[PDB]
Amino acid sequence: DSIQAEEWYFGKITRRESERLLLNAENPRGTFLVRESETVKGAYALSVSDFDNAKGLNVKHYLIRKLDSGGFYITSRTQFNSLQQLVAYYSKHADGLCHRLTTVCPTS
Repeated sequence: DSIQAEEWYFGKITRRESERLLLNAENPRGTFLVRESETVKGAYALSVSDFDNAKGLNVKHYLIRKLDSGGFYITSRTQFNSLQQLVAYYSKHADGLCHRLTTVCPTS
């Protein structure tokens, strides 16, 4: 219910720590977590593992903007009522991300 109950929500971890977790060679492409943004107060970040044609294993970080009127988005064109709904949506199809969300980042 609250975001804090979701196994993909890691809260106030650093971008560096998210990378350490996501760059595990065992994680399938599109392994992910959501964290608080370090750069934009009150925003979130969706951190996603990828295999880049030139850089190999890498992590992409997408800013999730938060509306004071309610709602969340990576793009203002595609808005959600919750982080849970955004996660569900990007889990179905990439729709602009590097890859669809496939696997909740194994803990640590």
